[PDB]
Amino acid sequence: SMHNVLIVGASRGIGLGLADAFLQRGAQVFAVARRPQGSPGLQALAERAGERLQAVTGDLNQHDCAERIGEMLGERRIDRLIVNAGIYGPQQQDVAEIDAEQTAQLFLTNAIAPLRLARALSGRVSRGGVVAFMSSQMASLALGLSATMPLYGASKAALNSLVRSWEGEFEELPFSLLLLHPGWVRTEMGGDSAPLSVEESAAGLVAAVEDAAGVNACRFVDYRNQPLPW
Amino acid sequence: SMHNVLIVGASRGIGLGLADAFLQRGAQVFAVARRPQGSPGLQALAERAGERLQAVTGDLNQHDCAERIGEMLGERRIDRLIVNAGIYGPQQQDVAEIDAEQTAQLFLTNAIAPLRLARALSGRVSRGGVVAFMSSQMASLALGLSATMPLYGASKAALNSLVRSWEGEFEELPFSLLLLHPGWVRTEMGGDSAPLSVEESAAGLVAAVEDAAGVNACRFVDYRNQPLPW
Ligand SMILES: NC(=O)c1ccc[n+]([C@@H]2O[C@H](COP(=O)([O-])OP(=O)(O)OC[C@H]3O[C@@H](n4cnc5c(N)ncnc54)[C@H](OP(=O)(O)O)[C@@H]3O)[C@@H](O)[C@H]2O)c1
Ligand SMILES: NC(=O)c1cccnc1
Ligand code: NA
Repeated sequence: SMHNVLIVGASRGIGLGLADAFLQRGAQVFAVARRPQGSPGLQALAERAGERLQAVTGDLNQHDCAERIGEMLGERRIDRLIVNAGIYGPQQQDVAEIDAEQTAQLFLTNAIAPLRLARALSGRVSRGGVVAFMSSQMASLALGLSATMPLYGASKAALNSLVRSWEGEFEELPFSLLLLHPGWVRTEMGGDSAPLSVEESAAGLVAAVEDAAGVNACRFVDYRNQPLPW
Repeated sequence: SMHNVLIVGASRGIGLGLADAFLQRGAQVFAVARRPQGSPGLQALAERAGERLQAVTGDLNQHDCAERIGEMLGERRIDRLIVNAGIYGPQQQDVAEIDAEQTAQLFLTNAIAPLRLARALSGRVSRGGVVAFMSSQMASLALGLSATMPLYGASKAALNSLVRSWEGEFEELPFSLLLLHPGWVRTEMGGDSAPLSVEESAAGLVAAVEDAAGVNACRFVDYRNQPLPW
């Protein structure tokens, strides 16, 4: 079943790493970015993979994102749908200072928009496919690591909650629903202290995604496919 | 020996029931509401309890809320602080339709503002006291029951996250941190429409709050003081 892979937010970082790693496995990759032409990484993947990498212009916060993606896919089904795009929220991560506009941006971008998009595309997802949302270990209540970055963590707890609630709408899950912790990865957000490379993270995430295909389960797992507690 | 109990959001519903229940125990209650004079319930409690119920105008979303509360308390320490923020969010509970203003209102009211207020008042809380936030069963990832009300549920998962993040800022808790599920006073089952009275819910929550005094723990509990999973 691993034919058509859609990565939402693929210009750089983990998302670009995912596009690369799925291409290396022989997938047909639809790589959505806000400004694809401005991504040297995606341009380098297009050079290498040719027509197996299709760059798609799109924006997770735009309500026409699913329609653009569908117009582009035509009748093609999505085997693996990965929502990767995200933000951090205010740099000081201070619940005492975040304002209304920041709050709306943070919870729309990191929690609501992923569900809106995935839901809008869900009828095009192959039965037995995988819909995966990049989450974080900061979303875990039990781990309690969200002190490190409380606003980001809360946004990802909200994401996890909305994915569990979507699961609850189905009498029988038609695809898997994954919440993925990529590890702490050297990206613009992750910074120089992050212990994992994008390449290591993405390799593992690809395996976790593939391990859920055909299982129709909801899992919160890391890049080693190890379960994280809620 | 009369404890000082501050209830933020006390004009109706469980907030009003908590004020009533604490008054019946002999506490000094400060009952904060947006428009106290327009609450017949609070007016009836003021009439019955006299000075032991102080109905205070205040709004968790206003940037002077903590300041006004403090000016009003003077040097009185807060033995029990109960934040009964809560709005449902958009009635359709639809990620495809929620806009920026609604998103800000939902996550500020239900998650961010409660923490902002509690944190600002923290130094006035009695050591060995209790700070409690009204959460919900719908916040629980493990239960996963929030399909009917996904946005409300996600807003309360965000609350639980932010409370856990605050917990992690302390080497040892100076007071308990509770997340409360009040139960369902009304259900969508016609043959089981009213399984719990507000007065029983409030009485139960008071017992749960009192059970945490002096424990200095973080607990997610219902009105029977049963633990809910995260
Ligand atoms: N790095 C880590 O250590 C780490 C740890 C835990 C979880 N995560 C999660 O893993 C995901 C990827 O993390 P990351 O560090 O590689 O990158 P990120 O900073 O979270 O996201 C950056 C990528 O998202 C795109 N993006 C942002 N907003 C977008 C929008 N409205 N529409 C379309 N694309 C948008 C960006 O494209 P532009 O080039 O156009 O900006 C970029 O490709 C995120 O969900 C993040 O929360 C990362
Ligand atoms: N989940 C993580 O460890 C994380 C999230 C965002 C930035 N850095 C690390
Ligand atoms: Na990056």
